[PDB]
Amino acid sequence: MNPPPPETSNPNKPKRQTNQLQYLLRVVLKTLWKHQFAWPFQQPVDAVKLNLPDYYKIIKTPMDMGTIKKRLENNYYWNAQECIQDFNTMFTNCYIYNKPGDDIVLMAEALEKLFLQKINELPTEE
Ligand SMILES: CC(=O)N1CCc2c(sc3nc(SCC(=O)Nc4cccnc4C)n(Cc4ccco4)c(=O)c23)C1
Repeated sequence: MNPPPPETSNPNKPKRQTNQLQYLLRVVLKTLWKHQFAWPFQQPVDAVKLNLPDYYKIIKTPMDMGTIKKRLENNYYWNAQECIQDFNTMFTNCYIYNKPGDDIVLMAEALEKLFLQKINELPTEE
């Protein structure tokens, strides 16, 4: 079975709108989301449909861009670092679970390179 996905809203978790979080949705997430390599990362890993019975025995902090997108759209994050951490968790999980040099890793590596380039250009808080 798959676990429940990571939450994307929480009525008790404070929220605000900041220009850095606006940038993470409009520039960073959008650039990665539309990239030709985005698709394996656009939703939680479906260990059932993908026949990966050991995925959630190895990965206990799953994360994916579908979750990140919803968190941004739902004002789930208070700050940019929370979102950056989620992207990093996504990439790290990929590099832990998959064999080095596999295509999925090369795909993540290409997305991470773009990610780091866009994060280097994070605007200062207004
Ligand atoms: C984010 C992330 O880490 N994941 C989500 C996406 C993903 C995996 S693992 C995986 N395998 C395939 S291939 C079928 C397979 O080999 N399953 C399998 C069975 C028994 C043992 N190990 C394996 C791998 N495909 C389809 C595909 C896309 C390009 C190449 O292949 C995938 O999208 C994924 C994990």
